[PDB]
Amino acid sequence: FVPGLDGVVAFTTEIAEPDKDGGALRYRGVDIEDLVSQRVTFGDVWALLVDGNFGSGLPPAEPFPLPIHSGDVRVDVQAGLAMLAPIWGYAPLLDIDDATARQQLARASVMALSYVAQSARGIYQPAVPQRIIDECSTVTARFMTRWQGEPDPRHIEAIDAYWVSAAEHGMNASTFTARVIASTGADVAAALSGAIGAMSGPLHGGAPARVLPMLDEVERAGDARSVVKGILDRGEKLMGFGHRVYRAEDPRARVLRAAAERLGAPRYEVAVAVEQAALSELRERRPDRAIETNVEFWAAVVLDFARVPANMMPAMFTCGRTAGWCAHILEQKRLGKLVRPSAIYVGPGPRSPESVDGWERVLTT
Amino acid sequence: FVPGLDGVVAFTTEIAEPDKDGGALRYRGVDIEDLVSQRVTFGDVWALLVDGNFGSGLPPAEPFPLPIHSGDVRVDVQAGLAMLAPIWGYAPLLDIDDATARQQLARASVMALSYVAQSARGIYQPAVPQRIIDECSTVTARFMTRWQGEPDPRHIEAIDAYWVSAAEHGMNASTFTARVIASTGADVAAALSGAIGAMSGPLHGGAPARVLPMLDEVERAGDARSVVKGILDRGEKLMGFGHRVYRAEDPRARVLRAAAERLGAPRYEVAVAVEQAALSELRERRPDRAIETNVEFWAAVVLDFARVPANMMPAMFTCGRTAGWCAHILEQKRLGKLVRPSAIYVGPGPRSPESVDGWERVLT
Repeated sequence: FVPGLDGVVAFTTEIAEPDKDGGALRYRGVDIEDLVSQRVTFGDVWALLVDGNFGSGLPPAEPFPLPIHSGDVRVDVQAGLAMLAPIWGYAPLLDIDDATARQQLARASVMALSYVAQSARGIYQPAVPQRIIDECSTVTARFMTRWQGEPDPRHIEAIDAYWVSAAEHGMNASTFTARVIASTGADVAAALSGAIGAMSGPLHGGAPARVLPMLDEVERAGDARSVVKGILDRGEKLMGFGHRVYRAEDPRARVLRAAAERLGAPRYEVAVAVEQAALSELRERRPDRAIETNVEFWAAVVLDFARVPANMMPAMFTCGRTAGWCAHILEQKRLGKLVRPSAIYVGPGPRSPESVDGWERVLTT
Repeated sequence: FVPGLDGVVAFTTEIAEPDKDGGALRYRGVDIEDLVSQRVTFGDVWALLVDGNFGSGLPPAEPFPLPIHSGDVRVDVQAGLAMLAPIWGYAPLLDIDDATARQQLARASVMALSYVAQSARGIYQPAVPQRIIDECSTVTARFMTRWQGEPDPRHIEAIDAYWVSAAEHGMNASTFTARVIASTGADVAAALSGAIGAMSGPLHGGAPARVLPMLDEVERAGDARSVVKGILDRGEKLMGFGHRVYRAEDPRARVLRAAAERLGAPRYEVAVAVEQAALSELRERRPDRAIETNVEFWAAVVLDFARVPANMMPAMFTCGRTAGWCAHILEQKRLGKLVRPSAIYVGPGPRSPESVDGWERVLT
C-alpha cells in the first residue's frame, strides 16, 4: 500500500462535486460559476451546502466580544469556537437531533466569522458598535463592517466571491478532520475547532499563496517574464502555479480572476501578466508537466484587494470553508459511523527495558 | 462499500504494538507489563514512545496559570493548548526540524498536564505554589501536587501505573486526528488541540468505565453476584465488561488490577468480587460469546483510588494519551505525507440556481 490514504474512498456524499475530470465544481448540483456570477451571498450558499436548498440563510452573529487574544487570528477562532460549547450548551452530536445540530452549526459558523473580524481588527481599536453592523444586508457585509468599520462596498463584493468560491471542496484535510471528530459524536464546536487546526497547515492546499512579493516586483519592474525567469533561474519556487488540480483551469481560479476584473482590482493587470508569464515559462521548461494556475494565486489577489493582510489569509479561507465543514458535519451526523482506520506495527520485536538505549538514566520507584 | 475506512490501513508505525492476537502490548518493543511492574514513570515512557529510547524524559512544566475557565476541563485544555503556539513562537511543522518539533511537543505536552491539574483544582481554590511542586521528583508527582496540594504517594503510584497503561494504543479517532492535522504541516499545538476535540466524543472509546454506582451497591448490598444479575435483569448493561479486545485478558487490565491490589485500594476487594461475578454471569448467559474485563473497569478503580472524581476521569485518560499523540505527531512529521482520502459524489446532477427550492427567497 501507499501511506496517506491517497485516493482511498472514505465516504459517499451528496453535498458537492469537485468534478475535476469535467473541469467544474458544483454545490448541491449548482455550479459555483452561476452562484458567483449571479451574486448569491455567502450566507445563502452556506444554507445551500448545509440544507440542500436556499431555505434558511446564515443568521447574523449575536453580540459576543471575542475572549481570546493570542496574536494569531486562526488561533483566536480555533480556541474561541471550542469555548462556545459550555456557555451555549452544546451537547455531543450523539445526544441531539438534526435540527438542533443544524442550529448549533449555523450559530457557531457565523460566530467564527465574528471572531475573525474582531481578531483582525485587534485589541488596540475600540469595537465597532452593533448598531452600525446591524445596518448591513448580509452576513458578509456585517463581517466586513465589524472588522474595518466602513468597508469599501466592492471589497465586500470581493470577499463574497472568495468565500463562495472557497466554501467547499470535497474531502480535504480540514473537512476530513471535521468529519472524523463528528464521527466520535463530539459536539459541533469541537469538530469545527479541530477543523480549523487542520486548515492552519501550510500543506493543506487552498491556502492563499505568497504571491504579493512577486506582484510588487512586476509593478516596479514592468517586465513580467523577466521577473518570472529571475525566480526560476535562482532556483526559487514559483508561487501560485504547479500541477493541475482540475482537468485544465480550476473553475474557482476562473471566477476569482473574473471577480478581480469585475471589481476593478488595481493589481488585476500585473496579476494577469504574471499568470501568463508564469504559465508560459513553467510549461516551456517542462513540456511533459501539466501546469495550471493554483486557485491560491487569485485568492491572494482578491483577498489583498479587500485589504486582507498576509497573516490573515488563512483565517479568511477558514471563514469561507465553514460552510462545507458544517455541511459535512451534518451529513456525518446522519451517517452515524465512527471513522476507524488502522495501522500495523512494522519494526523490531520484543526486547527488555534494560536493552533500550539510555535505560541507565531511568530511575525506578 | 463500507463508509468510514473501517479496516483500511492508513499507516505503518514503529511506535507501539497492540499485539491483540498475542495478548501483549509493547511500546517500542518493550512490554507494558515490564514498564508498569518496574514502576517506570510516565515522563520516561513519554520519551520512550516519542523518541524510541530513554534518557530525555519529559521535563517539568514551566509556571503558567491556565487562561481558560470555560466550565469544561476538556474545553479548557483544547483551547489552552492551541493558544500556546503564538506566545511560545511555535512555527508550522513544515518549517522546523525534528528535534525542534520534539522539544515543542514535550513543552506543550507537559503543559497539557499542568492545565488539567489546574482546571480540575478549579478557580475557587488558590493555586499550589510552584515551590511546593518543585520538591517533586517526577512529572506525575508534580501533576498530583499541582492539583491536590499534598497528594498521597500511593495515589501518585496509582496514576503512574494508569498513565503508562493508557499512553498509547494504536490508531483511534484522536490519534488519527493528531496525525491528520500534523500531515498538513500545522504546528504541534494545533494538532494536539484538535486531537482533544476528537478524544471528547462519547464514541471515541477508551474512557474509564462508569462503574462507581455498581461498585457502591455491592459495597452496601454485600453480594456481587446478586447485583450483577439485577442490573442485567433490569435491562441495563454491565459496565466495564464486554467482547474481548486482546485474545484473552487485556494486559493493561491485568497491570491495573495488580496496582490496585499492591497499593491497597479500599475498593479492591469489592471490585475483584464484581469482576468475577460479572464475568461468570455474562459468560453463563451467552456461552458462545467471548467476554473479558475492559481495562476501563480497572482504570476507573485506580483513578477513583487516586481521588479522581468521575467527571475528571476522561481528562486523566487524555493526560496519559498525550504520550501516544506526541509520538504519532512526530512520526507523521517524519513521514511527510499529507493525508488525503476521497469521497464519491452521489448527489444532485447539474442544475440551475433558480431550479432550487427557495430561490425566490434569495435576494440579489
